[PDB]
Amino acid sequence: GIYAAFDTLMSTAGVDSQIAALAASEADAGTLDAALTQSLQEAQGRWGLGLHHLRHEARLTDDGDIEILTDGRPSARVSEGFGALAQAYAPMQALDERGLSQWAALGEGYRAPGDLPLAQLKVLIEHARDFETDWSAGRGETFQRVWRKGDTLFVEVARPPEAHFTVQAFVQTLSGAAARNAEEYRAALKTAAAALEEYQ
Amino acid sequence: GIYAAFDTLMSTAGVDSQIAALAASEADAGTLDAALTQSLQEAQGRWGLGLHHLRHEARLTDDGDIEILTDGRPSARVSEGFGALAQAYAPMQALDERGLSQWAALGEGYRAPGDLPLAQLKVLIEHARDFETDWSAGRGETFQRVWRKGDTLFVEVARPALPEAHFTVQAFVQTLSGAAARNAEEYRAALKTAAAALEEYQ
Repeated sequence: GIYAAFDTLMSTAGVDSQIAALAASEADAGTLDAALTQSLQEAQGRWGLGLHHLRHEARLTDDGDIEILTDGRPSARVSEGFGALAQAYAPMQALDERGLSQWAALGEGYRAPGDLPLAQLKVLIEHARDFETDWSAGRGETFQRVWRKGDTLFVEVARPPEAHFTVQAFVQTLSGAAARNAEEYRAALKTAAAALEEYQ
Repeated sequence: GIYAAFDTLMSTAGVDSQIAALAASEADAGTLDAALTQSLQEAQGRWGLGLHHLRHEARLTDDGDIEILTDGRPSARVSEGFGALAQAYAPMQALDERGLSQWAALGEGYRAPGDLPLAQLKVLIEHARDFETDWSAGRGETFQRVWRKGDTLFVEVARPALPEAHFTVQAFVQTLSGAAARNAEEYRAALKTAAAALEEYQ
């Protein structure tokens, strides 16, 4: 029931969550919650809603539902459907003329230009702490940006009914030492763009 | 009195705190606490103790003393003298073979190499958020580093100066705030200011 409903929601993001199978295997609630949350976080990167600055979680409820949270606040219930979920996210969003998010991924603060020479962006990747670029138009009608939070570099390539959920972006991550390598950044952009083109 | 004692402590850092004068004007306790705290923060930049990552405050006590706080915890009282203050700070410090601090100013996290090329440092100043470099060698036996926390860029030039209780000017920190903190051409100018000032003290 509700597990299959979650899987259906995830499928709109191209996320093969397999929650129905996990529940069928008699997983405990903790294992399910962790899986629900990991899947929802992946889906947020795919849907292009522009809410990277919020923490996204999902959890089983006593009444056989799945609660969807942002920053720890109950925001929606899976049983209520796509329209209800889109309505919940809508007031949190800020979209530009292209359908791209106007929020920084890191929250309030400085964002670098999105069209820097690679020679300069390399310095940020290698030597900054957390940082972020604004969107820029890239190859093949796409748009791209990057941010680092802690030891994960997030490389986003995007190409944008209100209740409709679909793949609008792909986020490729580089973690640990990989998060500080500018040539691996170039590779991740190619990966994300190629994946996005496949979905669209 | 205790206000003159604090001024004496501040003088070892080349800080003309004028607390005795503020007290003489019968400023309120909150005003004194703010002035004491601002002065202590300036002194910390001059003494070269390497405690930029800690919050430094100074406040009147109810029994006529001035308490020095580090991260909110009482560390020493001004009435207890230089020896007690140095003993309080010593276990917080981590100094290299040169007498330069081994702590990052920003705390745990990535620090760029000290000898990062100037042109690349400029990119950090213009386009990063918080960032920090390790020490590099400068002219005349000095060493320098730079970091930005929020909207303040800090440029430190140091030349370690002696008894453990001794306080003296070992460094100078020039700051740039607001839009000035993101102007890459400011770095060389601030470096020159700090180096020139340090030379005058020593």
